[PDB]
Amino acid sequence: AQYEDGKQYTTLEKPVAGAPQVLEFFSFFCPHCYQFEEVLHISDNVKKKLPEGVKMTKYHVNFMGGDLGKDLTQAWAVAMALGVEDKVTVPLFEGVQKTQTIRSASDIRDVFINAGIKGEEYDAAWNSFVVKSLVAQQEKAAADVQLRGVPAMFVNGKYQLNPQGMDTSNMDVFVQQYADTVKYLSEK
Repeated sequence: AQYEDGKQYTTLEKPVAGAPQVLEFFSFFCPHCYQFEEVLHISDNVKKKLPEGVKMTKYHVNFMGGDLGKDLTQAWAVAMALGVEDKVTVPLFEGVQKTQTIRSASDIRDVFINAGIKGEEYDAAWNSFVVKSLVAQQEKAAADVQLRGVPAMFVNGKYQLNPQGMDTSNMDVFVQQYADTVKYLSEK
């Protein structure tokens, strides 16, 4: 058929109970993640095609970048808690990978301050238990899908996107097929 298990996607041996309907994992340290978000716009193209009443969730991972990597997962928790993901995603990627001006937790915070988040607001979030549980949620999600690498995307906690099984030459055919596959999976 058009969409095939083992081709555009794979199926989790061990489906995840109560998972987000569309769950993306990434790292601000991840060069393929930079491409996925800043050049290919995968998240955006997937969301443009999602059915009504399907929300897209995006989590950061710890395993790249040591202390800074964990700082970024905690800052991504701050971003989710404050609801400012669409204001910090681009400058966090560029600061880590383009200008490489993000070297410490303080450098991360600067990105938020510059994006209009009050310092008192960032710091209270940063030190909050709400944010600690959001970090724990992201870590738990990774454990639940038995995550091995980023970027990755899972649908209804049952299916894993398999971009290696898609066409890779028109960047845009690739992106279209990726987004089309997510929509297909969401209705499966």
